[PDB]
Amino acid sequence: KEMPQPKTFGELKNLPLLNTDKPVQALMKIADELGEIFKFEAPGRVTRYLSSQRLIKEACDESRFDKNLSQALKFVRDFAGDGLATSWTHEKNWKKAHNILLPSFSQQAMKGYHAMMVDIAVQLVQKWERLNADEHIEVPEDMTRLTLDTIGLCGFNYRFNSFYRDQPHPFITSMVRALDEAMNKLQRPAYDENKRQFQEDIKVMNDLVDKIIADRKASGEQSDDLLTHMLNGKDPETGEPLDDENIRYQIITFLIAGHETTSGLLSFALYFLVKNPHVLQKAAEEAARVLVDPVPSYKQVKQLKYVGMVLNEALRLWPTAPAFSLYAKEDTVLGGEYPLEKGDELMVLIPQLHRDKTIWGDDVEEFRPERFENPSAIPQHAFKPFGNGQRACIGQQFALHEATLVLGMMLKHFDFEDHTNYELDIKETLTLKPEGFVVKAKSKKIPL
Amino acid sequence: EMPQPKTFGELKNLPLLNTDKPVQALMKIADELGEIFKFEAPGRVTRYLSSQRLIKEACDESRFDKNLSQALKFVRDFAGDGLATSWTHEKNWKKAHNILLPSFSQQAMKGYHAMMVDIAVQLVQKWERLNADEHIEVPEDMTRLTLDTIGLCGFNYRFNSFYRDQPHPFITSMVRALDEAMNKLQRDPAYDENKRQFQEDIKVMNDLVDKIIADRKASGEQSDDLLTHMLNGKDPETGEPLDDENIRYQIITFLIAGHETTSGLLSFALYFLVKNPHVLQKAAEEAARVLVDPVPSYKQVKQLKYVGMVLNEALRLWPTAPAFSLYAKEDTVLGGEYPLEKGDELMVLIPQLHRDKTIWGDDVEEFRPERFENPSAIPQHAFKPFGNGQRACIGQQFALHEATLVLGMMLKHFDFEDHTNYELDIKETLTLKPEGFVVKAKSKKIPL
Ligand code: HEM
Ligand code: HEM
Repeated sequence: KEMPQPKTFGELKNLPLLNTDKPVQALMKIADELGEIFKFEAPGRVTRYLSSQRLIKEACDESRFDKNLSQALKFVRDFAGDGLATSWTHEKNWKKAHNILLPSFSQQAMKGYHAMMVDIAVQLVQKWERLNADEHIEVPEDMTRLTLDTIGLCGFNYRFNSFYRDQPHPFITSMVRALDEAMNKLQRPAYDENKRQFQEDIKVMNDLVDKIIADRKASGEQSDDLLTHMLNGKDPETGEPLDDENIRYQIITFLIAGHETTSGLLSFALYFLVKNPHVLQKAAEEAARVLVDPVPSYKQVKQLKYVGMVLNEALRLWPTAPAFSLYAKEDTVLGGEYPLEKGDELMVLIPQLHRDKTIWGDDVEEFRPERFENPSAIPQHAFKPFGNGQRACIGQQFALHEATLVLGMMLKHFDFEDHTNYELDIKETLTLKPEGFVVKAKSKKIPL
Repeated sequence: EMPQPKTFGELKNLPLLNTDKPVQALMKIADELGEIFKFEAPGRVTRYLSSQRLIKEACDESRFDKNLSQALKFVRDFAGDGLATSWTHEKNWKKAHNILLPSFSQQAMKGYHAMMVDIAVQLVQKWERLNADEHIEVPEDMTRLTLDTIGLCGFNYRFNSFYRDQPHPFITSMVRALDEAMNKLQRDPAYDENKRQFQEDIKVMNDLVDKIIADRKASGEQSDDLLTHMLNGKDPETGEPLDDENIRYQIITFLIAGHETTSGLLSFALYFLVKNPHVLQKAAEEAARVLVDPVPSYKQVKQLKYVGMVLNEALRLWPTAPAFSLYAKEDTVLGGEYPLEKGDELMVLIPQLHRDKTIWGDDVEEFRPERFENPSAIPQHAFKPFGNGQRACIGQQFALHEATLVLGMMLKHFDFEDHTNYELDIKETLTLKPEGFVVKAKSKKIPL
């Protein structure tokens, strides 16, 4: 009835608790102490962090709760606009882009993106084949090169050529710095350079994306990318297409929402695999049995069943988009004891949800991909790495196809060594990643 | 060049349908021949469609319109120009369609809810009153439920099927009329007894329905049933009401189109639940959490999300109205390789469509309600248990609200045992049902 709350700081209430370098991990420790729900107050803001499947299964009732833009998403909106991830459900452009973009993100549409994904994945494999002895791999750095390039190619047929670079393409530098400024605004006349740099980074992103859209319309060429689908698609409901400004925001959104979540997933999966050599061996055995051709086919990726469980278990422990926000559509009572008023906000703390011992058992911290043999045995709403309902991740099939393809090829082509006995250190941006995770790869000498 | 199954001399393909399980026979042929095969008989040519690729074109209403299959033409002899057995271009179709659409909407189910509960409570009470190690004949009791529910919701008439071993004479004549209609497909001076009985059964249906209509008009009483709506409704287009003869045909149509499709759905769903105990446990948890009152409310039924998923996945594997028919409005080319002339007929083999691995993946034979967790993931025209377009099932919301309500109460009030390890055996009439499916129910002793 009375809702737990962590320690306060006078007038600032709970807010200084998030003035820390690892706020998600800080919130998980608070959840460890306070339980399934706690109130978090700041000046002009109240939200409630949910950690149990019991309460989150109610929060996922779309007749009772809708997606809220967290403060993070509101700051990302300044450059993602009314793209899918930073628009309200009630904004006309959300349902429009949702209806238009859903068929180009289907499992069936991944057949058409597969060749481009293979293109970047082969570049990653070739980079590792070309390392000299006792050189090593910087895992999140290379995974981020892979996912950024893959989304650039599948999104708007543009090659960032990240594997030809130390310093990323200017668009990426601006995007990364823009996200950083957005995240720095949370824990926040000396900011004049930050704002000037922020407007400057927005213009870099807008200019490049608007140019490619204009170039594509001028040329009239048709590609197998999201940009072509968006130039030609019409919303069945309104009968309208997306305008060029929103198409730009969707492209920027794909790059923001997709690249770091997906690269963090690959990075966490490889980390858990090298820390669990029996699991790695099982995944590598599947990769060798299934990937019989020099280039994986779309059909073979779907056959990487255990690799898929590996990725789901990595998403269980470290969901790389670690929270989402909801608001009550009407007055309602949560869990039979917490009354909420219309508009009241909730935060779903996904990594805590995925450690609910009433759901997963006492070994919640162990990496066991076998937990995902049967999705029917998993209770409703216990596993939410891609969000919920009509506001769930539209790029889920994309991300899992990319991650399964790349992890499969990595496991086919290399043995991995945790040569530093790497100590897990999770860096927090808007996503989570194992900072400083490094491995050595010894090639199995299998040609491409 | 179009594939075709084996022939029988002058009879061509027709004897292939001289079997007790013709839908399942056609599914096996589709397994061998692929997405389309020609089926020839004396004076008849049709083509059976099984792939989403081709059916999504057949469902283009600018190119194809609903055709009356030979089954529907035989049903028309007692369903008249009711909605299901009338051509789109017949005045009475659009007329009745316009009048009846508002009384079948989701909003209209609020008015039928009390009557549906009345019969559902009778079903629960019957099972609460079984003795130990007595058992349930599932499709038999489901059919008692759906017939009585349609009788009460349709024209405020109580068949009182739960007070009977031998059904009300109207039901006996109706079932025998449908049996004669289906037996005519597979079909001599010896058939003289058959038509005399058919005409007797037609008269039985007409007399009872005409009497109830006449009684209601004489009384002037108003009920929450479809009959009241039809005596008072006026088509906005023609400004006309339905006449008494057509009102009769609609009532007969609701009983034909609704009762065994819906009871087969309930029966198949319970079969899959007892065969998939993890699914049953998840559905039973939702039912216990949602149905907190002794009588389910309309709002609570809408909250049975996973029960709805169970029903959709049961409809995916065994769509109980297993086909519908179309004709080309003009000369057209199907799939880029099959030219069709004006008037050419197509049959949509729904159970095959629902097994199209290009849409659903390789696990098409597994019962996994989680496929329907997010309705956004289903491609267009991949899932068509209720037909297509303006000729789709008008009773879809009725059927799903009834099935959700009843299954929810069944799962709330009883644990179920597959005490015979029942082996699926699908009986085919105009619809599909699991013949001989029996269970034991152990009450949870929750009062009504
Ligand atoms: C492992 C990788 C990924 C994870 C964990 C992930 C996670 C999520 C989550 C949790 C949400 C819901 C956020 C909210 O409710 O506020 C979301 C939404 C979204 N994601 Fe992903 N994502 C991943 C990959 C991708 C990719 C590759 C793309 C694009 C190609 C993408 C595009 C989107 C979009 C557009 C939305 C908003 C959809 C809408 O609201 O209509 N994501 N994602
Ligand atoms: C699970 C249960 C049901 C299923 C699977 C089902 C399926 C279908 C299908 C596939 C059609 C299209 C047939 C064609 O195109 O030739 C149809 C039409 C129709 N159904 Fe249903 N049905 C169900 C329940 C009901 C109920 C409960 C009612 C009445 C209360 C009903 C009344 C009708 C009517 C009137 C039509 C013809 C509509 C028109 O053409 O204007 N059905 N149904």
